[PDB]
Amino acid sequence: VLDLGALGQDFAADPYPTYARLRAEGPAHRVRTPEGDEVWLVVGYDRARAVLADPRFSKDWRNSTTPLTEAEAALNHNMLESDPPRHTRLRKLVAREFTMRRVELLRPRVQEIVDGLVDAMLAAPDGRADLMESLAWPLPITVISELLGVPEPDRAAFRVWTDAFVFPDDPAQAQTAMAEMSGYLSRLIDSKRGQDGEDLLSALVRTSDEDGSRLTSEELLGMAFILLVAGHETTVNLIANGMYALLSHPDQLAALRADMTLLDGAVEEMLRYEGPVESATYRFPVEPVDLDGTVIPAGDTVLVVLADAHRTPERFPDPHRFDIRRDTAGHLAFGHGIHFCIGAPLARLEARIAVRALLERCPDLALDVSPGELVWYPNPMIRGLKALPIRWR
Ligand code: HEM
Ligand SMILES: CC[C@H]1OC(=O)[C@H](C)[C@@H](O[C@H]2O[C@@H](C)C[C@@H](N(C)C)[C@@H]2O)[C@@H](C)C[C@H](C)C(=O)/C=C/[C@H]1C
Repeated sequence: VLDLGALGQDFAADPYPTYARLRAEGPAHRVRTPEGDEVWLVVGYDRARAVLADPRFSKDWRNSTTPLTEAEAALNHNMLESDPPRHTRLRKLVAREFTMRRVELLRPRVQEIVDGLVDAMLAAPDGRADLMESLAWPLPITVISELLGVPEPDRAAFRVWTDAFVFPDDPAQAQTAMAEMSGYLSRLIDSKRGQDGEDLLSALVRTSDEDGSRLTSEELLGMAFILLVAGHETTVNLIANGMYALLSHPDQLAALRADMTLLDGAVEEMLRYEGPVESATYRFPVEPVDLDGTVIPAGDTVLVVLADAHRTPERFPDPHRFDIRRDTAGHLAFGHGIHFCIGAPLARLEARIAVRALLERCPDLALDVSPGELVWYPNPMIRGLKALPIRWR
């Protein structure tokens, strides 16, 4: 059992050599997370993509031998932690809200949010700012809160709970945040009842109240929860990891500046090169699964290392090169299979507008620290920075 916690911040800042060393030995490996959990790692692009869509690897915790606390189980009835037919039923309820054509209707508002955030950032007299606090945090939480009807005075506490899910000071802090967020979301759901709101949460409340078999009260809470959480840390870190990739590769930043039509491909390579999802969410084999002689027993926890899949040289030649013109087709930053990210059009819209605004409105935009001075969070599932100091003229 490889102890990942004994590797320190070096593994948090640069986990790729560790994953690559494992991939040379095999596709499946028993590890111990820095937090102390014994899980399986699936490495290698071909194996990673296959396991993500393999129905033998369930996402329902009824198939897991890991126990859930009361706070964890209260938020567990969501589409990401379900199999068919429950997953099919839950995703159908909101699939129309997140299509490309429906998300495109949010472009004027997303552009307005980015414009105002860049306005306040450019007001700095020294021309310096933390891109995390100035743009990477507020943009996604503002977009998803307006969509789901989360009032502004409640959004600050929502980020604190999210922070406790990724980098808790102690395991009890993560449990308290889950219990507090569940209590808040239930109160928020109750506040929509009978108010004739037209936000997404108001519509879900009416759907659940009209037919509890189509959306139970537990699944109503789980739906609000997963829609608000699954896209927060990921979108925040895509903007930050992507801008870090651009600013730490000046040749690519200048190429994008000279030809802004490469914007969409650059964002795709940001997902490929430094995607926010280091490893996919929990998967449990319903039966023993043989992966090239390595048998993963039923009920064990399996983490698909998307970060290693994106550095497999047979799939992405010269994998450690950040190339905004690279053929990025087939990356797993949004997953693969029935659980493929429902928010991918919205995430791409937010990232594309944010990156374009920073390049067009920050003359001589630059990383205000050395790459070695940046600090990465030690979470096996999320790849994200503590801060992104930047400067401009
Ligand atoms: C940078 C942006 C994003 C990235 C990299 C990302 C990544 C992912 C990945 C990898 C999965 C599948 C996880 C697995 O199979 O274990 C997923 C699923 C999901 N994502 Fe995202 N996501 C992003 C943005 C968003 C946003 C903004 C929302 C909210 C509207 C969202 C909502 C969801 C939901 C609800 C699922 C579960 C889908 C299902 O199980 O069918 N995501 N995402
Ligand atoms: C796009 C998927 C995001 O993943 C999540 O939202 C996962 C499911 C959630 O994972 C875990 O959160 C813990 C607080 C409890 C845990 N469970 C085992 C009791 C649950 O599965 C995130 C909230 C946690 C990670 C750190 C995260 O923020 C990642 C977000 C996306 C990858």
